[PDB]
Amino acid sequence: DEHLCANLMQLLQESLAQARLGSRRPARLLMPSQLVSQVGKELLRLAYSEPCGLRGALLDVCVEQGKSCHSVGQLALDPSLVPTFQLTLVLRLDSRLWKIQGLFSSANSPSQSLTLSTGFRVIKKKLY
Repeated sequence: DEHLCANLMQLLQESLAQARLGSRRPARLLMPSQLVSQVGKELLRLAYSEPCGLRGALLDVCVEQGKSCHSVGQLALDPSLVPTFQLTLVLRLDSRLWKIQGLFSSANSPSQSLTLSTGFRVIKKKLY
């Protein structure tokens, strides 16, 4: 499942690069190189005790922003299988990186990226 997971990490970063956390305004969220590695490792660890391994997983991603927890997206890891377990990935964005843009920001220069924390959680639950 290692190549499946590597590819998933790529899809995840593409997703986070245009994340919407509570509004329509996308934010360019970046995963530290270490986070990508640790996340992948843990997803794999949790999946190997399941039928079909990581292929049977439904990945559920959210980003912690202070007290809030924003849903980023959800993905069945293999289109030809019905997911039988859910992996909830909880990432974190330091709240100083968090403001309101205004209605007249067109001539503003492109937003900078925001790098996510190295801390995260993964929770697995069987689906029925």
